[PDB]
Amino acid sequence: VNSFSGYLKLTDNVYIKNADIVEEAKKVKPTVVVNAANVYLKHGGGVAGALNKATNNAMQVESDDYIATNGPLKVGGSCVLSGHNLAKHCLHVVGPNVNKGEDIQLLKSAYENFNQHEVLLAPLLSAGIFGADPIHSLRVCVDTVRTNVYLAVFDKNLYDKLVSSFL
Ligand SMILES: CC1(NS(=O)(=O)c2cnc3[nH]c(=O)[nH]c(=O)c3c2)CC1
Repeated sequence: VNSFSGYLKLTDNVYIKNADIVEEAKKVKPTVVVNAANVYLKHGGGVAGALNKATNNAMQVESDDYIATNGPLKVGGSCVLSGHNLAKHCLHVVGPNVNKGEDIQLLKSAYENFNQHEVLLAPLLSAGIFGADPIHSLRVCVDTVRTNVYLAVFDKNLYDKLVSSFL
């Protein structure tokens, strides 16, 4: 038993809710919250900008030190940093950005990072401003992640379409 509430159960291991990931994180304080990161960990907008704003920019300060030491992530890659006031840890995962021409096949590699963590609160990778079809992203998630994932979907309209079209 864990503290996630109100989720619809899609599969053995995937759950979905219409929620603001920032507010969900604030209340659950999960072990891991996933950020929809870019390779530079520049958290300017989308999920990343919202998470970072909720940390009062501490996420960005930590991220800038990480990049200065290690250089950029790979598309499809990830790193574990602090969860600040939102979670114990933040798993920064880089899904492909269709609006930059990145290969959508890398979405599966991005979701594979989730398998290193037993339980996660996460957004749909490559959705929103990253330009992928969220229905495709949900399918890849279900077919790739084997650990327990609680998906927060900000847009209520989108949430209903994802549920109603789920096979
Ligand atoms: C498919 C969807 N877009 S998104 O990329 O996942 C996203 C973008 N910005 C967000 N800002 C925020 O404050 N809370 C969020 O949950 C959030 C989620 C509708 C979820």
